[PDB]
Amino acid sequence: LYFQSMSKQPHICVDENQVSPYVIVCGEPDRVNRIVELMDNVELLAENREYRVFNGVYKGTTITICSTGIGAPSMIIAVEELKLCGATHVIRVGSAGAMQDHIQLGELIVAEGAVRDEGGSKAYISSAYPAYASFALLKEISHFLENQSVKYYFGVVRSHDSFYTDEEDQLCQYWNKKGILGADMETSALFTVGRLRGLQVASILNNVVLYQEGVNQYVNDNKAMMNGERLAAITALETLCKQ
Amino acid sequence: LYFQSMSKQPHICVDENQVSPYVIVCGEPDRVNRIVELMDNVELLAENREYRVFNGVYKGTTITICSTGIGAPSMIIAVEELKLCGATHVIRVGSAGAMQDHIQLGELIVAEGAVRDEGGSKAYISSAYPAYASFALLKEISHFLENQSVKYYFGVVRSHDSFYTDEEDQLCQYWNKKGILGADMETSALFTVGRLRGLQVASILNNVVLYQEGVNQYVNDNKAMMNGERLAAITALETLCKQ
Amino acid sequence: LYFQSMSKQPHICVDENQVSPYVIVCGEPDRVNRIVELMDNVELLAENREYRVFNGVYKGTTITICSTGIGAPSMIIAVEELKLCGATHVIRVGSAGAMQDHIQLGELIVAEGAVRDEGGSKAYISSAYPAYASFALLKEISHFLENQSVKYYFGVVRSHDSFYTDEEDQLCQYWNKKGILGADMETSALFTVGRLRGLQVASILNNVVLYQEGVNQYVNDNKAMMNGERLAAITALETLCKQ
Amino acid sequence: LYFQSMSKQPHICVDENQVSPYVIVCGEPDRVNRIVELMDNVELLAENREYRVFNGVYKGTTITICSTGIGAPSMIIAVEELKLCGATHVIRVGSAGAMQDHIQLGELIVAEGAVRDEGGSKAYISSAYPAYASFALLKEISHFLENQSVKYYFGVVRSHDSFYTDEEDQLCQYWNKKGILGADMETSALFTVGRLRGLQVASILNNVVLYQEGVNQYVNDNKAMMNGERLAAITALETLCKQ
Amino acid sequence: LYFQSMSKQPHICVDENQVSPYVIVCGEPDRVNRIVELMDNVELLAENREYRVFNGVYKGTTITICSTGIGAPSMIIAVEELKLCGATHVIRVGSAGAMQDHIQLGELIVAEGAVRDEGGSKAYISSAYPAYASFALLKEISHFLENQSVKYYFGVVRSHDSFYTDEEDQLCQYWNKKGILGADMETSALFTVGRLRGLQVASILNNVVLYQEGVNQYVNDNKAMMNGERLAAITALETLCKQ
Amino acid sequence: LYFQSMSKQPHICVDENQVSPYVIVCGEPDRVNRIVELMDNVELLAENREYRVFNGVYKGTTITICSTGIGAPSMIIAVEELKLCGATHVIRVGSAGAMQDHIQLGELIVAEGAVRDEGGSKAYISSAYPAYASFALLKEISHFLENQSVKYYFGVVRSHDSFYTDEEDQLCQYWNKKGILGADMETSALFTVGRLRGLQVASILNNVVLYQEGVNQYVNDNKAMMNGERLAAITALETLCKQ
Repeated sequence: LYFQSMSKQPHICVDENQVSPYVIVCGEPDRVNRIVELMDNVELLAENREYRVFNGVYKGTTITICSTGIGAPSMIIAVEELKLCGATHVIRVGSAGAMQDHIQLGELIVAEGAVRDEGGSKAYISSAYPAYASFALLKEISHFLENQSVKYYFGVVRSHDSFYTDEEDQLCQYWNKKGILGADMETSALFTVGRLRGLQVASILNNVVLYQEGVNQYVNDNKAMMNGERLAAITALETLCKQ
Repeated sequence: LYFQSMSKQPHICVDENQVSPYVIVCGEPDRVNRIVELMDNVELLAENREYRVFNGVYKGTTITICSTGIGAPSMIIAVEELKLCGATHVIRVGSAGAMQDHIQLGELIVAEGAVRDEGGSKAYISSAYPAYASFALLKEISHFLENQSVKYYFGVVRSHDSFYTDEEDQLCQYWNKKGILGADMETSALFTVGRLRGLQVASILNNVVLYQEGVNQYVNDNKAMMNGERLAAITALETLCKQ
Repeated sequence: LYFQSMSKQPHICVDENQVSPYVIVCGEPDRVNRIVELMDNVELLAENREYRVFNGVYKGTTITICSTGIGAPSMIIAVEELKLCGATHVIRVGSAGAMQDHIQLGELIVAEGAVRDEGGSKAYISSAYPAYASFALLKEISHFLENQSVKYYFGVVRSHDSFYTDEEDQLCQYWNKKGILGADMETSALFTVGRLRGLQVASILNNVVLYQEGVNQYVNDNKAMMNGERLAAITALETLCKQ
Repeated sequence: LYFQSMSKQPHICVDENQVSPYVIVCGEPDRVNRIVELMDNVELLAENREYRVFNGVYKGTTITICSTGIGAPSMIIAVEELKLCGATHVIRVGSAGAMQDHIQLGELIVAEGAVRDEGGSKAYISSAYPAYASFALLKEISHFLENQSVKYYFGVVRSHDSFYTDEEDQLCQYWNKKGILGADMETSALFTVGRLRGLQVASILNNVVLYQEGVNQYVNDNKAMMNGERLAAITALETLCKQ
Repeated sequence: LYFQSMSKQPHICVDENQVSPYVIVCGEPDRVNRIVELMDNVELLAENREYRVFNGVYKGTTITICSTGIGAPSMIIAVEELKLCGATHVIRVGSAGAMQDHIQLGELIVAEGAVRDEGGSKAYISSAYPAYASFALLKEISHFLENQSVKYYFGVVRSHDSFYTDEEDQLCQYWNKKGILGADMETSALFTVGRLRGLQVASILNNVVLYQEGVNQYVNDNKAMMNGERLAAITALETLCKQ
Repeated sequence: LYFQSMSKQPHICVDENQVSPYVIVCGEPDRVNRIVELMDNVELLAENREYRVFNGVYKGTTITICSTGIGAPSMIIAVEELKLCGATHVIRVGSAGAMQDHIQLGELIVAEGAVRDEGGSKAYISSAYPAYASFALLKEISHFLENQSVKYYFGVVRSHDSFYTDEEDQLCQYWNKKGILGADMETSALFTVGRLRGLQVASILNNVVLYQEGVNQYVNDNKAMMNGERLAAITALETLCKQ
């Protein structure tokens, strides 16, 4: 009771004996339950606010799975606390909204780089500092993905703090013209804070919004999106067990 | 199944038939369950990611209680979607870390104004725009609080995107000297986006960190903090039922 | 002669024996003469540059009236020097240009908050810090105003350093859409610097420009505006004598 | 009465039939009375708020003298309105505080350039735009000054919106190290807005603060300062009558 | 004579018939002559200002070598004009100053990412946009380098516009603590403008300054540095001929 | 060999025994050869990268001529190193693109002031600091130019880091409306860094682009431009020998 407040990180609610060097983070608590379905020797470590923490084993390697909620600030709390617990490699398995015409639902966007349009990373360091993915992880992500059939795209994503501003339309058109693939709310924060803490980082994003329908298509779309999520998770697991 | 995706807001997962004009938001999903204990005719509306949504009745008035997770971006999603569902008055019942010496655990900070050191509100509008609380709500909050015994403080809070930066110490000292009462991660975003959407807004914050111990004191502190949380919730309910 | 330069503040030209804790500031030197007409036991304290300083008594309470000229920088000099002389409560009685269609000439705008689009306050502190009015003063201003007939509006004003830029039209339309009530040049500076110096602050503004005529209407308009000015002054006096 | 509001600029309260192409502006209304003592055929044109407006003749040339109060915003109003009335050449005759050790009271600083640390000019244009004095006026100012005995300095001044911030000491040391001669509140605004309106501009500043005493020295200092003011005025008059 | 001004890019002075899709850029004109020593079928294309342009063949592949002078602005001219001439892959072979203790002279820094502390890239796009190297090129650079003996480092470099500011020491210490490997003046500009133009980009930098000596050591150091330069060039040639 | 690295500045490759107090800088190395044609007792001092350094004598005065390449960063290196070698007066003889309709090719623009839209000067000091030309040099430039026939214009130039951005058209129209005469890439950097180092500075620019043709006109235009360049050089030489 008391010794736990002493031993555990105050948000993710785990300690250095529990956290693997290899971590997958996602926004959605329920996705953690879906990811661990792919793993053996699964155990619940912690449940606190938006942070749901499990361990499991994938091809002989223990990997921690941690939800972080929506947005850079809640991501950053998890990154900092995971690092304190001995994390060394962290892969975001997340969602994005497409910023280009021909990216379909359930296709994958692999963020090589991210536009830092969120305030979280800016609290740490000048926006001029690059948010980019680790080569060692990109190498293994690319090697896995080229050997299967679902389309995927390597490039730049934009991370931001709101898609509900009145200038959303103008932002979308501007960033589409700059060649951005998709947008999320968390990737640039992981890349900036993660790298500053000496972490290897990457982000694999399931596309869940077309850049721009009946019940049937709706069901088809949901299945495509679940398939993309499963592919993203598997890619991250295959990558992390090879480190 | 399909008609719900059509009818419901995509994150808070409720609609205009469900949401009251009077809303309490908090960060912690489990706090929603604790708040509804104070109300009659309670019903669960939605559970999705960090968003836990309930209705209840307090002295004859239906009030919606909604969790929003940690951070401006997840707060802003809830504010926008609640507004779309017909919200008119929104009170944050939250936590803060004290920025002055003599504010004890479980004492209350009522944010009249907030420093916009989070990126969420800045996506909407120049930082020069003021984040401040509505007079009509402050009037009722003050009237309720002056008539009881737990100490409380009206003034400025700072809202930010991370307390884990290496400059945290320097920030704390600078803001203490400027007379800031406490810090959270959400208040300025509610005040800025809320006001721009025509909402009446206020924020009542339980102090959960001293500016600067045995098992006994630890238990005493936890009880003080639970008491503050209950006081903050009651103050918000008493305020909203009087509108 | 010499001992005065020693004793008196270098711009407002008064000292701590002369200044009341309760102060009204306005831009126009001649308005000070008009305000003191409402008071008993009136005396001229100082006249220097744009700073005209008088004391008077209103319902038993000594109140200092001080002109400050146009603009944040000259306002800030007065605020700093008044504070040095023992001011604790300061109310701006000023003019504004309406930023919404149905605010008439001589109607009042009570600034709850102000957009800090002037450089004066920015010399002191990040623009993220809120410029807002003190609750204790707003309470008394509201109580007085609701009990009379001239229309008045509580909300946000914009304070700026020039209405003569070539982008004035675009500014007006943008700020009208954001719901700003009116604009002046001084309010945000009083609220920011004032609050940082521990002052209670508020601002009551006579509307002197329509958002958008014969000699008769011109005379009618001037009388409406003089009436608004008298109402603003009386509201400030009634508020300050009740502290 | 009515036709005047129609004909006159709304602050300086004069029109194009009254204003000379050649204008001296100063901050202090009473200095206008002191300047016109040096001129023939003197007439009062207008008195409104901090704006005191006179015409006079110096060696055959009509020159308008206009006070503007303290600060960029009130300066800018005067500059804009004077321009509307047909001003083409404008010289500030003002005061400064020395930013270097060996500049004495009543010695002159001629601003070739100004640091734009005031918000007024920034409302018009990016701070990157240069605030500098017109060569044609500097030529005549230099020619006059080299032929007399009071020391004077050509260089950079800093214009700002407050000397009362808590960082004043640090600003002073930083700007002294950069070689700035003195500081005022108005010069950069005149140079920026003036030049953008196609005006020839210059600024001659009497030093009234040492960078860093008995009644006798105090009297001596006041006389030195009055002498500097008279020299600055004469230099501006001699310059303007030669255009 | 005339038809050339018509056909050739105005600075690099070549056209689309001359430029290969595969390009090496360096700052120093004389380094181009040193690089082509490693190639067959060498020809001078153009010499204009700091731009020295040659073609050559390396293992069957035509590669253009182009000098760009010092600094982002001259780099950007070359990048834009090369792109206009059909460039698709561009590798900087350059120099850097080490920002960490144990990087020796003539060891290599491979920039995965760059801090955009130069104004050139900022003319194009918000500093939040990432400057990072292309995965396809990093893969081949890494594969080549791991198979030889000279030490090399993958990571972040800082690109800036001056190492002669008075704050240079403070910059060095700050950026060393953030884990930056070295600094140059050009890399972030190539990565930002290059990527926005759809180019594959990378940067291989010879270390020519220790973070912190006799004639003998001086000679040894020069030879180490020439060796590093040759290694960087060969790595770029080996990478480009494999595309 | 070794003692030179010890004695010489590391880029311009000369020392304090070689550099005159009076310096002309230009961007183009080959222009240095063209300038020295106008001088007696000419000697090559150094050739390194874009820096070509010569001395010569003009009417009895030794003057150093130094090329600096394109862009603020390479200019700034030269300015810093020249200053270290005892430079006191520096005149840029350069090229500009006209920003107004009736400035012809080979006519001269004399920069009184410069817009600091380049990052080099911003590394040293806030953009608010003015970039302007020295009066003593402008006086002599004006005196020389008024006594000949080629048209010339005194005013503001804009210095920037790229004319190849997609917003170039919008920049041109905006700056034309603000009254800017022409644009280059170097002038504001010389004026800012130069003045901060205590240098007298000026910039004389040959117009080489119309704001907005046969072989004949092309030849005529080239000759006009060569004539302007010769006039600019002569004006700088005549100015410097008179110091």
